[PDB]
Amino acid sequence: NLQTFELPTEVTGCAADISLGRALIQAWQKDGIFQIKTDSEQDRKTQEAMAASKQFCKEPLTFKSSCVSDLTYSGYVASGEEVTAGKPDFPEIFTVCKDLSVGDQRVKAGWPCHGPVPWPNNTYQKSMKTFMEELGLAGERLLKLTALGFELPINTFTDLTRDGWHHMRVLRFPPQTSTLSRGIGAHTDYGLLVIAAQDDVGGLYIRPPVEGEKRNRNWLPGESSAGMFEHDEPWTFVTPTPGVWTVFPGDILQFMTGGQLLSTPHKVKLNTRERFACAYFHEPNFEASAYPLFEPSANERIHYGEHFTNMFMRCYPDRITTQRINKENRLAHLEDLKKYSD
Ligand SMILES: [Cl-]
Ligand SMILES: [Mn+2]
Repeated sequence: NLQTFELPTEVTGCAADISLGRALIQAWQKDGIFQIKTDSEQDRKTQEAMAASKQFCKEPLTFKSSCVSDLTYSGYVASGEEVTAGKPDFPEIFTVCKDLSVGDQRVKAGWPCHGPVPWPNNTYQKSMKTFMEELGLAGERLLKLTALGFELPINTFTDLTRDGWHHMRVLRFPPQTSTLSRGIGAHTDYGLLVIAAQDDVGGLYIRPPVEGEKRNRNWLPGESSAGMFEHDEPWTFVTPTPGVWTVFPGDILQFMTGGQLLSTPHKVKLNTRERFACAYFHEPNFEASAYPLFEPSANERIHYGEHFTNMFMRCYPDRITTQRINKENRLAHLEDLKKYSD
């Protein structure tokens, strides 16, 4: 049922690229999502990442819980810590943010959220880094095609995503263990572009655009999308399919396009067995600001580093990362980094 596209290796701006980008936009506007074909290498790397994830999740909780940092939000999140619309969600998560050594100038300077990933081991590290390198190449192709499909300069989005704050959430959902099967409630993702991969089990549902339906701007206080539409059709089951990733827009793409793209609502149902998946965020630079593309007189901006830092401080208010931001007043660095820019 979902539409599938094959991306060119290089996006150059030829008229065929523009046609493809238009078709990607149309698929998002119709279905909220599409598939992209993976080649043998992309597929191999995806499967290796899922295998590493499964092995890590079998480690004892005492070890998993030690994979945390007070410099970066990368690392482990136990089941039941994340909350959607007031209700705790079920997956355990390993988050991979930009892996910066303590010698990096941003880590030395104490920028919030910047530091080395607390990897469980080097084998897991290599599997996830190799996968994320491929995901990033796809993210850049997608963003060039999306700019072209809107008749924008080809580098409109990729100028923002140079050294972007790309990150991945590596998920394990438990089997169902009672009448409850809400693995994650309905929500929209805070990022720019989401590339999702899953194993063969099944559980992701997405909501297409619906004519006449009011959608909230989830980047605004007071317009949370959490829980909305959860018990009303339409919800499309994202059938596990060999040889594809799926792609949907996040909140920052909804903001930049003024709602011509909508951030795709989605939710996860627990299956009768455990399920592994990955959600990759292809993001602006920490220092970049998103802006409305089609409303030149609009003053509103989303500063990405501020957006991310505030999101994760709210997600994980007692994590040692959040404690150190507060103890050392690391949010002051964000204020400073804006000072002499246009
Ligand atoms: Cl998922
Ligand atoms: Mn999500």
